[PDB]
Amino acid sequence: SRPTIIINDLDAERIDILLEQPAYAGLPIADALNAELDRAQMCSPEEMPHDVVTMNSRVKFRNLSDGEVRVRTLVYPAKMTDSNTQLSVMAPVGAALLGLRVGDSIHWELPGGVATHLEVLELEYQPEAAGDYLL
Ligand SMILES: [Cl-]
Repeated sequence: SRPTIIINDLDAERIDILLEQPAYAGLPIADALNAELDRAQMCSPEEMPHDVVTMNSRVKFRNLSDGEVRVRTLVYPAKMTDSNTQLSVMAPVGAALLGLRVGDSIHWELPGGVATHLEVLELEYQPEAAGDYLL
């Protein structure tokens, strides 16, 4: 399991639609996100806690399997153009980071060969906190 996802109403809806795409049929991360969104804690973009990793946030995180640190911006697949700076929410690490708070760690093992162990070190940029309610 993983900690409950904290997400704003708009991204929750967009991801719900995203997961419906047949391109993601049978994918472990898609199935996992569907289940997690059903029990996610949602709120308006203005009510979003300032330390939560949200879509389009830039986050510094550590891989708990090897100690490696990286900075990546979490984006929707349509916007993923550079793997050295961006991370798809549909990729295991992106899905694992989504909804976590700075300071949280996650040890998410899913059947089908997917497992992520990460720690959120810093939230360099969060759209909600910057007023970019994207509305
Ligand atoms: Cl997957």
